[PDB]
Amino acid sequence: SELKQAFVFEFDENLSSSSGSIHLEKVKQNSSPNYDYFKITFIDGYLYIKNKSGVILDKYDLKNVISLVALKRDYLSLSLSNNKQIKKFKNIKNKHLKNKFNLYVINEDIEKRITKNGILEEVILNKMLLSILLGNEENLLQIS
Repeated sequence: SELKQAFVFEFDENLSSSSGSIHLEKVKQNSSPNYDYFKITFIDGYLYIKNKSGVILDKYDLKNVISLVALKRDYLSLSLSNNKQIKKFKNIKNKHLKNKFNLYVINEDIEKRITKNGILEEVILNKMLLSILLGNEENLLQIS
């Protein structure tokens, strides 16, 4: 009875952080035949914006935010996760991984639930999306 294709994410950085749960779905499209598109719907979670003092300045509810991302279909060549444990989408703080498959964000917030607050929020959501996905692309392999 669990939610299907739904996973926990954790994002930690100096000036922002986030955690919660996301639903991933493959998105049919013809604009970029060498890419797979994924829709990310936030089920639960908060986006935190912090000052340099580590003080939380703002807290944003991510619930029902819809994000759209894409990466090159070469990721399909990755070996499967070995059913090792439960798949999750976490970064490692200050570790900026190489972007092997040209993962990029098409739209970080389709209804501008958060990004209507300003440019800063846009940039932060974009960086968060890349951070929880890079290094974790094999998690996308049996996502339909």
